[PDB]
Amino acid sequence: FRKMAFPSGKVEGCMVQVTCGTTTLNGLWLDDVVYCPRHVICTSEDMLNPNYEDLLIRKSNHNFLVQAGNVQLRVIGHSMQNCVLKLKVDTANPKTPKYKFVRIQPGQTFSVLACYNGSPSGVYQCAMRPNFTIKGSFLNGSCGSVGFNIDYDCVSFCYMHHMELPTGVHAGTDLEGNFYGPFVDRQTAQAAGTDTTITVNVLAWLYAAVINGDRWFLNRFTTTLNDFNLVAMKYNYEPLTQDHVDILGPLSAQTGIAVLDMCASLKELLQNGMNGRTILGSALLEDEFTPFDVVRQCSG
Amino acid sequence: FRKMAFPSGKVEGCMVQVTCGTTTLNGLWLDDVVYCPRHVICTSEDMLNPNYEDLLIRKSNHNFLVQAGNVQLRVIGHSMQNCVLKLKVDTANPKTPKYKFVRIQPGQTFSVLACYNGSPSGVYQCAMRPNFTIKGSFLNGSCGSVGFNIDYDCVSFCYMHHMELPTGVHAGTDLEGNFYGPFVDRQQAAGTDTTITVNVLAWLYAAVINGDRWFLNRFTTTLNDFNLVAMKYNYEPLTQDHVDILGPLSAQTGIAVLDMCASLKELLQNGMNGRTILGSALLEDEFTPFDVVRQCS
Ligand SMILES: *[C@@H](O)[C@H](C[C@@H]1CCNC1=O)NC(=O)[C@H](CC(C)C)NC(=O)OC[C@@H]1CCC(=O)N1Cc1ccccc1
Repeated sequence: FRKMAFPSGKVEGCMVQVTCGTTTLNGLWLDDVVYCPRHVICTSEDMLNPNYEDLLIRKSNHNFLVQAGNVQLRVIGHSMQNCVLKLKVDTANPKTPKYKFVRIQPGQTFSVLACYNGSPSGVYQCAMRPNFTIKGSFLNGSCGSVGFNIDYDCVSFCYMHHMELPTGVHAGTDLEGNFYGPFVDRQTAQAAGTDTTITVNVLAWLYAAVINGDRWFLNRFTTTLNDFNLVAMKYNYEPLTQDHVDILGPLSAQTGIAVLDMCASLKELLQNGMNGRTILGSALLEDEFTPFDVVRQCSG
Repeated sequence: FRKMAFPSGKVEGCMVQVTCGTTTLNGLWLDDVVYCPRHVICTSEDMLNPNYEDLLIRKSNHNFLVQAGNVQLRVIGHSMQNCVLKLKVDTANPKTPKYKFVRIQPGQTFSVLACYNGSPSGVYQCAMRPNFTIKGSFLNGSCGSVGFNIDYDCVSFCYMHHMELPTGVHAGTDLEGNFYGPFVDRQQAAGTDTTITVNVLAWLYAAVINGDRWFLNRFTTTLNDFNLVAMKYNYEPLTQDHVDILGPLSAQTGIAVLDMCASLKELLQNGMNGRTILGSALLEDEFTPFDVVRQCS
């Protein structure tokens, strides 16, 4: 069972390079607007306490170099929305997909297209952590890389990349420029709040392992929802809600394992460990597959 | 470290569907040729022990329905190369990238663009196991999905999907239609699998690059002595090509390949002794030397 990203071609056709001064990162070109992180306008010194409105009013359209492949796009206007800059260009992107901007919830997954100098480099699946970080793979120059889901022909953009934290996890914004989490686009070492494990996702994954013939971790027992949730919170697992239980129905039907029966299996794993065994290849309980993800991939 | 696929857009621009009767699978459209698994020409009854040569003689161009989306592509010629069908079409694919056809070695990784009815569903990284199988996520209708790597702007196609083995792993061919491994497109067991030594060594190099180097020792080994030990632990023997592709990581860390082999040999013989490497007690074997350099840089 495989962590699978959405096909990235519709997003690749939107990625451009944005340069201001000696800073280069990526931008997302939709119709005649390029979206990018606003910290592109900051210098070494600005970045410790950047007064962005004051820094932006001092910029001219020609201070922004936007390049799509070999071609330069002419910036004819700019504006700032929260932590994103919106560069109006004189050319429409003919590869603009059907799209929307969404703000995702913790526990939801999305695909990241990691880009450098406006060129796509890799694609992988991430989850919005309960503490609003993401465990990404982002190096210098990756800012402006985006995260997205696809439904039919519509790209739902949910993430734009801005920073890496001292622990090696990542933080960013939605496409309205609002950060996920308590982070700020200044050049400071920032810690996240305590992370927790996405319980509804671990349960989806356990069901996926059953669907794939792996059942060593099952047991004959059950648990109530509240008693499960007491043990969950003790182990820094998120509470499981009745909506989560409802969401897991399809995987429950399929396998004929009641949700609360799988909860009792997970409780045993938290208390007893895996004893060196592995599940779906992993020595660790995996929490970045949603129920939808498991079903979407057991469906086609 | 994450499994990271290559961006799939250049390959999405080449996917089509190929139907013969009611059997639809995926094909790859490059210039004026569509490549797909030859078993598209088989009914269920032929799938037992098909006579592909006979089946292909009974076929004509007008029996093949090739479609990009719902747009038919006219077939003007057909031929068989090993286990792939090549359909000449009357239109050169305007989205053809720079490409080549490569046959990869066990241990090498590649991106799979899983497709159904010519439409991409997902992309993910696979490693060719030493027993010439991959652990895919392939369902009915996935055949003809391809595996690839991208270098600069050149797509190297290395895999086309054909079948699922009893144990739930996957087998297929290169783009010249030669199966990886001893498999045939009929109605077979994968050889017992082994650990991909060259990738474990890449993973130890990765750990060193990140400052996790407790396992380095003061000794070395010959390649023969290491290979003989490794096989007792169900690890693949190293080839000269493996030594060579570890060269960049050896040079980045200053740790000779054979010195790293001696460190690995000690881990195998003594175990981890309760310690971890890059946070795990398990040694990862699905990241190549190129994967490591690509994520550390
Ligand atoms: C895109 O411009 C980059 C992307 C990051 C670079 C390395 N990996 C990334 O994901 N974004 C930035 O560099 C951020 C810019 C500010 C928001 C203005 N800054 C940033 O990511 O800082 C990262 C460094 C490295 C690790 C860390 O903890 N850190 C913060 C820091 C800052 C100052 C002193 C000490 C630590």
